[PDB]
Amino acid sequence: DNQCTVQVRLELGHRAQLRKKPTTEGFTHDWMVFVRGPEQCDIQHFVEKVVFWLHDSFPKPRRVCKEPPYKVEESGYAGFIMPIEVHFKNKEEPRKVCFTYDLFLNLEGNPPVNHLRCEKLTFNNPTTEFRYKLLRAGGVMVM
Ligand SMILES: COc1ccc(CNC(=O)N2CCN(c3ccc(C(C)=O)cc3)CC2)cn1
Repeated sequence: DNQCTVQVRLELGHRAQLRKKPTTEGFTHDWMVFVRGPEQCDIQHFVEKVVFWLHDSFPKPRRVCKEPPYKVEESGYAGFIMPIEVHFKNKEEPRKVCFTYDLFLNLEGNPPVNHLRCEKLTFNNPTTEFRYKLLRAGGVMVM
C-alpha cells in the first residue's frame, strides 16, 4: 500500500585559516561552519532551522539559522566539538537530527582547513506533508 523510504542528503563542513595577524583579543583563526544541501537541492523545504551550539567560551553560543545560509562565521583560538541540530518541518518523529561536529583549526604552518561531512538521512514512511517537503528539497524515494 503506502510503505516508502525517502533519502535526503546534508553536507556539514567547515573552513578555517590562520589570520595574517591575531585580533586584539588574541583570536588567531577565522572559521566558518555550515550545513547545506548538495548542488540544485533546497533543504529549506524540509529544514525548519539549524542550531549550532558553540563552545561555552562564546557569547550567545546557541546560534540559530532559520533560513539559508545555515552557517556561523567566527574568529577564535581553538577548535571544539560543536553540537549541530537540524530541525525538520515534520509533524512527527523524527523532529530533528543531531550531529557532533569536530571544528578543528590548522595548527601554525599547516594549510587552511576545508572539510566536508556528507550525511544521508533515511526517513521511513514519512507523513504525506513531510514526504512532500522532502521530495520538493530533492529527496529520493527508495524501491
Ligand atoms: C577551554 O577550551 C576551549 C576550547 C575552545 C575554545 C575556543 N573559544 C574561542 O576561540 N573563543 C571564545 C572567546 N571569544 C569571545 C569572547 C568574548 C566575546 C564577547 C564578550 O563579545 C566574543 C568572543 C571567541 C573566541 C576555548 N576554550
